[PDB]
Amino acid sequence: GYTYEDYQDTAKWLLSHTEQRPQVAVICGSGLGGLVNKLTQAQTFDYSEIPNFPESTVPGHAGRLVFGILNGRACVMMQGRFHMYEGYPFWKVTFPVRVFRLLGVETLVVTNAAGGLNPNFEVGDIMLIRDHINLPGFSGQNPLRGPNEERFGVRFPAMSDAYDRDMRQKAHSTWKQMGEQRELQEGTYVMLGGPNFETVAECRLLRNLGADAVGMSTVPEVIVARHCGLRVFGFSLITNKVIMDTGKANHEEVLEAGKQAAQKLEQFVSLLMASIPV
Ligand SMILES: Nc1nc2ncn(CCNC(CO)CO)c2c(=O)[nH]1
Ligand SMILES: [Mg+2]
Ligand SMILES: [Zn+2]
Repeated sequence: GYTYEDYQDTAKWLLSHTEQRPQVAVICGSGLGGLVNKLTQAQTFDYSEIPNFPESTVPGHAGRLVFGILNGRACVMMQGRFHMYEGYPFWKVTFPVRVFRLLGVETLVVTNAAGGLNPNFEVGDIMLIRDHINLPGFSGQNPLRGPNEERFGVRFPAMSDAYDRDMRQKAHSTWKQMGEQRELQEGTYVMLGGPNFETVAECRLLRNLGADAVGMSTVPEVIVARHCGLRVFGFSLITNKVIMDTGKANHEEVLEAGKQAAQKLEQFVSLLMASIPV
């Protein structure tokens, strides 16, 4: 797909169009775009004006790259992301992650809306991603497939420690300072292709494999991020309890859930920003 140079050119283009030099990158999922307000000294670029960038076609994804200061911390946010079901191969879905590494970003925060498989989860819950299950990877659909680019990372990167332990600990401390009634959930995220929603037999199956939440994104990004050395932290906004007995999922409802949790996710991410090291 892309050559090392391609990533370089896009990085140089961003560096020369804004004075902002982000240390952290945040990828906002479906209905999580609101995080971009409260960003101060913001600078926005539409994905379409940035050389080599893909386009967001899904409802709820603005398709804008936003630079700014969040809580005394310089960062860059993807208001909208890319999904495999849209038609993009993983090397396109993850293009932004390598660009961020080339800008000097050290930490990546991934976020998404997902279905809750763990029966103890409630709509509106926030689940820290402690680990993931990459179903597409089982069959070979992987962003690292093909010749390896030594300049980014190694041929066989390990994924067992993908989700930084210290940041997860910090997220737990930050949450207690918020005095929330609900406790911070934590679990395994499983990714499948989409775009259709799962059947009851599929959900039972996912749950029995040890999954706590299901979605159609994020995993490709974490993989590429770990491959090029970025520290990674992530969470799912539980948008609905999945049906396990023989209603029905719809995107509008997931977006609605995102609006309702806006105040909560915004303060949570703001506070969290003051806890990133380096
Ligand atoms: N039952 C269920 N609830 C969900 N909430 C979000 N997603 C992730 C899929 N996200 C799509 C449509 O919301 C847009 O990226 C899901 C899902 O796959 N299943
Ligand atoms: Mg400015
Ligand atoms: Zn210009």
